[PDB]
Amino acid sequence: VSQVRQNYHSDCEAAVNRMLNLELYASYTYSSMYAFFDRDDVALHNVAEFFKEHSHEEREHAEKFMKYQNKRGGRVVLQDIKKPERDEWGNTLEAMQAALQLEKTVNQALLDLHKLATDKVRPHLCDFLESEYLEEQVKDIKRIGDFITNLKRLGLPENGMGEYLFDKHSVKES
Amino acid sequence: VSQVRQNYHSDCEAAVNRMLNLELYASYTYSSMYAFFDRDDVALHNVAEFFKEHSHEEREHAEKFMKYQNKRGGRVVLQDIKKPERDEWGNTLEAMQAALQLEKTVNQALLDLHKLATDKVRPHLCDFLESEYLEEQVKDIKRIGDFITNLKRLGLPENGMGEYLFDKHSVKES
Amino acid sequence: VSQVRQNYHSDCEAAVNRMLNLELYASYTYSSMYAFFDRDDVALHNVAEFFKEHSHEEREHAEKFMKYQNKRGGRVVLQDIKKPERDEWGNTLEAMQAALQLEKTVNQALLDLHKLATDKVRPHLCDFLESEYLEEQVKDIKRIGDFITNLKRLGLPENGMGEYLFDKHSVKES
Amino acid sequence: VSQVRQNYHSDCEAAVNRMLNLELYASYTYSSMYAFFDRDDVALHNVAEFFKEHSHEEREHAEKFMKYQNKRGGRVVLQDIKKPERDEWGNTLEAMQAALQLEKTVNQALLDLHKLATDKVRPHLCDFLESEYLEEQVKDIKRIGDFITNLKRLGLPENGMGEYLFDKHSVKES
Ligand SMILES: [Cl-]
Ligand SMILES: [Cl-]
Ligand SMILES: [Cl-]
Ligand SMILES: [Cl-]
Ligand SMILES: [Mg+2]
Ligand SMILES: [Mg+2]
Ligand SMILES: [Mg+2]
Ligand SMILES: [Mg+2]
Ligand SMILES: [Mg+2]
Ligand SMILES: [Mg+2]
Ligand SMILES: [Mg+2]
Ligand SMILES: [Mg+2]
Ligand SMILES: [Mg+2]
Ligand SMILES: [Mg+2]
Ligand SMILES: [Mg+2]
Ligand SMILES: [Mg+2]
Ligand SMILES: [Mg+2]
Ligand SMILES: [Mg+2]
Ligand SMILES: [Mg+2]
Ligand SMILES: [Mg+2]
Ligand SMILES: [Mg+2]
Ligand SMILES: [Mg+2]
Ligand SMILES: [Mg+2]
Ligand SMILES: [Mg+2]
Ligand SMILES: [Mg+2]
Ligand SMILES: [Mg+2]
Ligand SMILES: [Mg+2]
Ligand SMILES: [Mg+2]
Ligand SMILES: [Mg+2]
Repeated sequence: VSQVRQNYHSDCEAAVNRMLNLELYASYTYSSMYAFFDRDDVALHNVAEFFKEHSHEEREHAEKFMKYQNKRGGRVVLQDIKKPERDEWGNTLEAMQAALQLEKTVNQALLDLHKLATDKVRPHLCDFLESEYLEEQVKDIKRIGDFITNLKRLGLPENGMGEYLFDKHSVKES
Repeated sequence: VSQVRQNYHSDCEAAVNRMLNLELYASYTYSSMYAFFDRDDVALHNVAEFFKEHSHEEREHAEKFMKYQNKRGGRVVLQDIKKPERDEWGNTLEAMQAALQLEKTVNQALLDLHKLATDKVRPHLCDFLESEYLEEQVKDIKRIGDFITNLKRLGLPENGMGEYLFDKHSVKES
Repeated sequence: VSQVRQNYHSDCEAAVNRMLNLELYASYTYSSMYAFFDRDDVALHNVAEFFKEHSHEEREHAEKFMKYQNKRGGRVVLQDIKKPERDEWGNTLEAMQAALQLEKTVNQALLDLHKLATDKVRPHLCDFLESEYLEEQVKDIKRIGDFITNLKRLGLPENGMGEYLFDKHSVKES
Repeated sequence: VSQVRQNYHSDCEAAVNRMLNLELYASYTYSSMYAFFDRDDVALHNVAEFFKEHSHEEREHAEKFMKYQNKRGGRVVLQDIKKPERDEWGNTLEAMQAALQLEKTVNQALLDLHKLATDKVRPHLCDFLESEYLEEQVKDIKRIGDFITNLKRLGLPENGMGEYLFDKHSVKES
């Protein structure tokens, strides 16, 4: 075993690997959304950039799990990064609904990891999860829900003017 | 009697206490409106913040009446702060209509106090009311009426796009 | 259920509401202490201001629980804010003893919430409590105990000179 | 009559003259207190300076009534400035008690003037009194009461150490 390893479950090590993959998967989904909104026949650039920035932050979160793995004396084991579920994302509302789901799926996996860490008696891991993942997740989920509520208020999917306005007012101008 | 007390009616003292309570009540109502607009299924954050700021200013007004009471040699007597009338506020229009009412109710109580102070021959109190409460009240009431007129113009309650736009343009961006 | 809601107990939601109320209650108690010490026949202004600042920080803590509630997809439910236990607070020693009790009561409720969150398996809530409430509570309680010890050393309640000196040296000059 | 005179009672004019004299009288009393506390066998210099500053502000208030008189088209009529009641002021407590009385006497005369102005229907005078005299009076009276309470707490008249400490902590260091 690694000379650094202490109080670090095989089970925890494997779960960190799975989480690293899920973050890469989430990043790739968001990249796809970026590319969709950047199409000439979609053309909602602030929306596009929102998703591009989400992609980057999920990739950074993946990197943090690689660093964590090594700090604990586990071994990073990579798997294929699955392509996103969809090739095209419909409109801002559908994309945000998919993002909410994705964030919930990522959160569930993080909470699952936290439960394992709790059962395993792994306090450093629990703290890591709380500090670096769980709060920022809650905020993300809140933000996306807020957005969904606004998109519905604006009359999506039918109301194109409403969609236009969301891109100008709700998301940062890029 | 307090060594500082001069020209200060029991009636005035009691009325200042009642006003202190009413300001706390108004503050708490506005807090509730803040919380409503911050819900994920409401999500009008600039509106939310407008009400949060109104809550803070009403609490400061309460504090000013405590200071006044003591400066005159009366005694602050606190009562329960009643919870707001509603748990949920409908939409921006309904909330602003409730705010107009509340501000009118607070103003009526302030004008009632001013009349008592006038009848009692209490000039320092009259001046305090004029200087610190009555003008800022008139302005508040004007502002909220203006807002109601705009919300009606925007097609509330039905027009969600209009509601969206009010939150972006009429209230300060938070 | 709210579209944002995930891993958030009815029990947790209700407990957050109760805590929001308790913080408002604590704020109101401290306001009363401020007003007492500001009386012309009490006149310990730095003491007064200590309590005024405690009142403000408890109100901010209430606001943080409203924000939390909404971030998780629970619903803020407000109740009356009960008036404080006493209308008058005796002297600096009695007031600080009451403050210690109040802080202990608030801490017990926070620890009770943490236990529920723990039993419920709610890690984000546990972290919130630790980060935003429990440490700052411990410090508050320590500070007030320190003060009580000093007030006893100074000869309170009988030693008015000692009380005078506490207001000049122990609490920040306002 | 003066070419400027409008809505200005003989009664108001005379009352302004009386008030001008009373302010000069109050100034002179405070001067005497300054001189007392500056004696080598009293030697409470911050106390002394407090009273010196009160003397100056009462003289400025006298000057403001001269300016007012002329602005309205009345005529300043001066009378002797009576010497203070006492040649020696005992100690800080006795002096502050005398100051409270004096401030109350000045306030009563100001309130009496305000009543006359009210009965006479003289709104500019009423406003002047409110704005320049009545609030600053209330504050003065509050401050002195606060001080009296502290001096009693400190054990005056007997407790010389308490008197010493008041001069260092309660009044501005000069
Ligand atoms: Cl597809
Ligand atoms: Cl309701
Ligand atoms: Cl009591
Ligand atoms: Cl004498
Ligand atoms: Mg080795
Ligand atoms: Mg496949
Ligand atoms: Mg495949
Ligand atoms: Mg994440
Ligand atoms: Mg984030
Ligand atoms: Mg996220
Ligand atoms: Mg008394
Ligand atoms: Mg009721
Ligand atoms: Mg009720
Ligand atoms: Mg007001
Ligand atoms: Mg205002
Ligand atoms: Mg108002
Ligand atoms: Mg829904
Ligand atoms: Mg009760
Ligand atoms: Mg009760
Ligand atoms: Mg823990
Ligand atoms: Mg707290
Ligand atoms: Mg604290
Ligand atoms: Mg505390
Ligand atoms: Mg002429
Ligand atoms: Mg004589
Ligand atoms: Mg004589
Ligand atoms: Mg004066
Ligand atoms: Mg003054
Ligand atoms: Mg004065």
